[PDB]
Amino acid sequence: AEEFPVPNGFESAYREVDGVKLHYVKGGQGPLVMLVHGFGQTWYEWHQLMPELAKRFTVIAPDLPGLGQSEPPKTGYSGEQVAVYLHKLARQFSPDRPFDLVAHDIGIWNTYPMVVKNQADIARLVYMQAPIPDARIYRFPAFTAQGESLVWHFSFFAADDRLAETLIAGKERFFLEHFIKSHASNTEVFSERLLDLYARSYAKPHSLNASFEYYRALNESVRQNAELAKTRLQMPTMTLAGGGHGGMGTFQLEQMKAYAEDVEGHVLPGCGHWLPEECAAPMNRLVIDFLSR
Amino acid sequence: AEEFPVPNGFESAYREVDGVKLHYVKGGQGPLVMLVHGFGQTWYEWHQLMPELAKRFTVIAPDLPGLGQSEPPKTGYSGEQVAVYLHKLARQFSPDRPFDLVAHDIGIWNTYPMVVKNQADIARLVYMQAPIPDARIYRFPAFTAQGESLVWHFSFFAADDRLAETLIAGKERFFLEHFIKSHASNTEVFSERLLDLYARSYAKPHSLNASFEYYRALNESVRQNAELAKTRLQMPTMTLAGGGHGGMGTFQLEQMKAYAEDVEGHVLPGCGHWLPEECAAPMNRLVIDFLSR
Ligand SMILES: *[C@@H](CO)CCCCCC
Ligand SMILES: *[C@@H](CO)CCCCCC
Repeated sequence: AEEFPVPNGFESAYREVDGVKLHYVKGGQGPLVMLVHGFGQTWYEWHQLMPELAKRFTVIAPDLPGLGQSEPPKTGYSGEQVAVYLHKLARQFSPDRPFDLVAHDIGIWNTYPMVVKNQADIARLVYMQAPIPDARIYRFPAFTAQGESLVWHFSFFAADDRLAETLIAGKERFFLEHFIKSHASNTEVFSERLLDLYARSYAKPHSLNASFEYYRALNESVRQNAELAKTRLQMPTMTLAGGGHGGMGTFQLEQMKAYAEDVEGHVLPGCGHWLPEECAAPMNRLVIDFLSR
Repeated sequence: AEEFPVPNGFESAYREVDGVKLHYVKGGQGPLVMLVHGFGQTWYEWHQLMPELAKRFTVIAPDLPGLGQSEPPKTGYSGEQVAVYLHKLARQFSPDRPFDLVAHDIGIWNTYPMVVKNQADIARLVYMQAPIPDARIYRFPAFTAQGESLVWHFSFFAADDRLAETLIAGKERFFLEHFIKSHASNTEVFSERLLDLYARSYAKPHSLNASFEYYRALNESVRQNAELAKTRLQMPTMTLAGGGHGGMGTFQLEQMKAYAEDVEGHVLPGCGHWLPEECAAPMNRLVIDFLSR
């Protein structure tokens, strides 16, 4: 079965990687581009970008381990462990050529280690709307003069005794609508129909638990990246961030400059966290232009 | 009936203040000391200190509006609004003499405006384990290298859509036990019987909602206090804080130095947030000595 509608001309398929069955959607022809979603969503967040990219590229959009239709990881949920799965998957389809990478939210966490460790395999890189795990995340405020902060969910999802799963189970549709809309500027794009689709996917018990395990490994990922970041990224990079409610603002580019030699950044006004949905036309344009250079 | 056992020589009673029926427990003879509890708790957190204070003082311990057995406020939940109820309650019993005040956690938020605006009515002040609402609270971290932070609950409780009430309902005992123990050093002082009593009290639907309305009014309290704090406190003040896991550490006294001219502070090693329960005997001694000078 398919949790989300596959775009015309794409195929939904599975690939076993180190004992873990990963789900992905694939289409197009040409050089490979891999698009990696973040928390609360699946490959489907890319569904409007994929048909345009597939006119010039082979496009693959996997579900992160444990999320969507992908099995949970067998090693662990830290960035370095999950990146092995995604690197091996990409290299199944591009064993002889570098590929491009686009990543959003915790897709950044789950790709940065494989990018920095296999720089010859990455031709171009686009990161949007999340910090790379490092000590900077310990400086975000718990509470702001406007109200709730952007990243208090880090502590909620990381808390022990399965606090988040115990409270959210049975209320997944309510919680996801609140979480998505509270991080959005253009809230109107999140129709009840679309919210139903995303909520049914992450309400699967192992997907709800997998969602929070990424955050429970966040401190480990910070410790891993403290070693890995001793080597800067050499390939062309682009960051995107929302400028509106829920957006990372100038932080996205300012952090990336410590990681990358060659980086350009954009802040999209009137857009929050969910750039592919809130600001599809300018985001799609920026990504397609950058990868087509 | 009574939500909590009343100590011998004390009475459980009610007074109407500005149309709001407030519950309190009262005992002893002599000058008045009012004890103001915080989140997750009721007057009962003072039940070990009260019989000792009652040997030299009249002791009153109210339930905050909307919590325990007290009615919700009819004005609002900001500190300046709640402080009116507590000030008028204390003046019913000590109209002709200044009274002492001891407050814990959000009891601080709900008493500081009354103290700074009615300094002649306050003889001595003890504050423990929470910031006065001001801009300093915007510097607390959302997440730490050890896991969840101390005050991410500020954003969780202040979120709209009744987020906290909706996620916690049906799981009130579970959530309160996790909250108490995650801010404690000494968890064994919380028997199943005591947790059951506190969980049953704040699980009342209007008390569960009242608990979080104090946080939804927190930024309004910060703005109110920005004007109030132009007047420094002049009465003898003491701060107490835990030095262990869950404790405020040195922050409590360092903040109070900006508000008060005559302040002494203590940090209790081995103690977390719940000083009257985790560290009853030394906390009791320090309060009694300070008030008895
Ligand atoms: C995905 C990472 O947790 C959600 C990030 C929230 C956006 C904050 C700017
Ligand atoms: C009462 C105020 O929200 C609980 C505060 C605990 C913060 C210090 C650990």
